Amino acid sequence: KIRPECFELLRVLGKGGYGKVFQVRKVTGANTGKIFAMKVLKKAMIVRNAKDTAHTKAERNILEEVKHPFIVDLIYAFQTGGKLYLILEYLSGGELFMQLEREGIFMEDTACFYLAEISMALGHLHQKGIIYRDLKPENIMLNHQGHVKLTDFGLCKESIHDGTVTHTFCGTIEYMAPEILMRSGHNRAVDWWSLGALMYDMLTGAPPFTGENRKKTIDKILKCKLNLPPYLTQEARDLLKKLLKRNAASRLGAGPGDAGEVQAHPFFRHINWEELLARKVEPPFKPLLQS
Ligand SMILES: CCc1cncnc1N1CCN(Cc2nc3cc(C(F)(F)F)ccc3[nH]2)CC1
Ligand SMILES: [Zn+2]
Repeated sequence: KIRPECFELLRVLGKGGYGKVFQVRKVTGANTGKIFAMKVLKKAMIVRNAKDTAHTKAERNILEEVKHPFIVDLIYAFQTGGKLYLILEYLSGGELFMQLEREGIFMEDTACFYLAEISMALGHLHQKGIIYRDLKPENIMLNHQGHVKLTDFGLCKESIHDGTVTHTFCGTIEYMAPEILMRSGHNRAVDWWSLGALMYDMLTGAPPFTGENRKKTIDKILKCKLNLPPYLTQEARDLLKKLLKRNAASRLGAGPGDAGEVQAHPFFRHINWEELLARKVEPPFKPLLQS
């Protein structure tokens, strides 16, 4: 019988229109002393909106059935009259965004590591019928060792929203596929575009299609006129060209091979997928050692 009173609030990890994420300590039971992350959703707001309700149930179901080392673990879920609670593993490594902002640009073997781990998470979600959509660096966390964790499966985390039918334009749209922005229907190919955009950001310091305003940023994304940096290896350039294509069906990973098709690319040739999945490959950055 898990109740709100079983946890002590330590601090706020995030705050949005739909609720808050806390670092908490369990103070009862066999996990006494153990640290978790706790998402607390405001029920009253969600219940009114039918698609907000659906999407909230969806996140629960998703994390309940997913189990993979590169995806965040859900431990408990419970409810009161006013609140919905998700108890997830606490990830002390911070957002991948922080590493990139620290470093400016990643070396290629640094990028390769993260992108490889992410590709295995995506392959797992794709086998389960799940589409991540947005691989902006703030949507990816690191655990205590420095390994990747995908975390963004729930409601829009933003404090103000764009429109009142979708939550597509509320955050940055710089890592999203053209077909998502056009709302013309899409599938898992959307994730491989986004991996390409993340990769481009890692290796050049900014996402591939940016404008001074949103309307121009959107136009740039739909146009999809890619600028490949000359200083990147031929392997990195070949992979970026195959991910960032306007024709979704023709992206690497779009076909039946999915992740295995991307994982076979020469850019990832030094990866042992057995060791990586087992988390035996040393990460490029150790959050524990970070001053
Ligand atoms: C929950 C997994 C996690 C594990 N360990 C440490 N940090 C974590 N999170 C990862 C997610 N992150 C971004 C974030 N998501 C949010 C969702 C909401 C919502 F309530 F949905 F409105 C509000 C603020 C939010 N901020 C905060 C820290
Ligand atoms: Zn929103």
